Amino acid sequence: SGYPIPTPHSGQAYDPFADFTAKWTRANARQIKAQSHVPVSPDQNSLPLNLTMPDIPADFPQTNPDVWVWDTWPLADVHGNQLSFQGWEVIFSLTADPHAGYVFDDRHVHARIGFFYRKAGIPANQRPIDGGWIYGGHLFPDGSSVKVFGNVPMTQNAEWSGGARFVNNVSLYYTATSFNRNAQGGNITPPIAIISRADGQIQADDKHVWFTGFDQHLPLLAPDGKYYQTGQQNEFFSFRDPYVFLDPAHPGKTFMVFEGNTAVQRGSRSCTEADLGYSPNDPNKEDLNAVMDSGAIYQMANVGLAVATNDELTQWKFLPPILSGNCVNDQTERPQIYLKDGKYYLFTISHRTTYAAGVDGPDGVYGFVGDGIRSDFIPLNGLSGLTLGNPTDLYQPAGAPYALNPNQNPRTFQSYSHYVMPGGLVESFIDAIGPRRGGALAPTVKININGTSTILDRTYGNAGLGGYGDIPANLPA
Ligand SMILES: [Mg+2]
Ligand SMILES: [Mg+2]
Repeated sequence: SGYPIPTPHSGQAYDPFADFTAKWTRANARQIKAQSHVPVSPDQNSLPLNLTMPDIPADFPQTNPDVWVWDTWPLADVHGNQLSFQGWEVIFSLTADPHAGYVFDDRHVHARIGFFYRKAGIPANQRPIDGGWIYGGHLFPDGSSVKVFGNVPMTQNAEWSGGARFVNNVSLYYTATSFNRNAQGGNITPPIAIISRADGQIQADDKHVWFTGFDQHLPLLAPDGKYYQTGQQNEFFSFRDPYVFLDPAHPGKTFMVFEGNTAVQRGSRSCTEADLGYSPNDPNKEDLNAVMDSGAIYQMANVGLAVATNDELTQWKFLPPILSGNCVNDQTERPQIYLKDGKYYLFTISHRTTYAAGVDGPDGVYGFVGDGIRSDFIPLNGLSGLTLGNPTDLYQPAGAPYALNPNQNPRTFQSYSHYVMPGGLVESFIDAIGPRRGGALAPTVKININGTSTILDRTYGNAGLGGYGDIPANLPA
């Protein structure tokens, strides 16, 4: 075997205030490829079937014909219960315009937060194929989001993901972004990313849902340069996707996970033996200098933690990160803390194309398990971290969603932004399927979480495929 021993992990809980960061190591990450098989043409899937998202039909419906929809989150509480209001289900999505001239892959800097609603508890025979979502439109008033950036030079602004907390009964945590780009789309000045809070009121009658408020935006967090990488340290830094939750182990407190980057100057040779995570005599180890020479120093993802410094939840303090992937992958996005069986699962999304040199894995969801919000997190499924990937041959090149390589599974980029719901249901959006780009919700799927491993449930729905955009409420608010 050419694949190394994975770095062991205890699941041990630390104090949330402790400077301890669990490492998603190269030796961990390399288990994905190790666990895989060389696909058997006509087979274009290397992944264990248990870790594969089933194939989404190319005839998928739009969520709305007039809107591009991608990152989505439900109406929820700090317990991650999904909430209906007066018999209505409510979701929030990043939205953009398909006919405004810009292509799907440049949608990001034009993103606005919209909402959709529909009646809860409708059976499949009465739900339309597109999930029956009614477009509510833009959640925030024009210009409310961009106020945070005062007078700075900018060539666009956008609203990026977070979460909705019913508590003005509704708090929308999200990422305000500002960009200053030239002709070629190079940064004149480093992008600005600020985790913000806007409060408003959901209202409904028998015929619709609507909101008021969200007029006054509260800036909460931007990178410090000590735990989380600033624009000045790295023009291509990431800082976004707040998930706000209560840890029952820590009442009187409210916490937040979010995507960050390790705070170093871009190009620093700052990876250690810890990030590689080999045993000394493992024949399949790697040399640190060899790894840093490959350019893996440009891949320095982390998941951060913050805690409310008041009851108002209007003031937040940074804690040390709870997970790094230094020299493994530059993106750990939309992190969430999922409570099951008295355990803590950290789920986070990542891209095949953001892996460091010498490491490889699919687009989809990665999971880690521990005894606390800050653990020596155990990477799920063979100490790999992969929970659920798009069907992918890791023995062939990635391609891109705008340029599909026909040596590669045409559904390698079929879904992204996997969000884990109560009972292990997973919602996501469709990126590329063959020539077609989605901007629409994927079929909901279901994973059975079983201690250190997970299984895609193929008895769920249509051989694992539930309804398009099936994001259901558990609880009335
Ligand atoms: Mg308008
Ligand atoms: Mg690669």
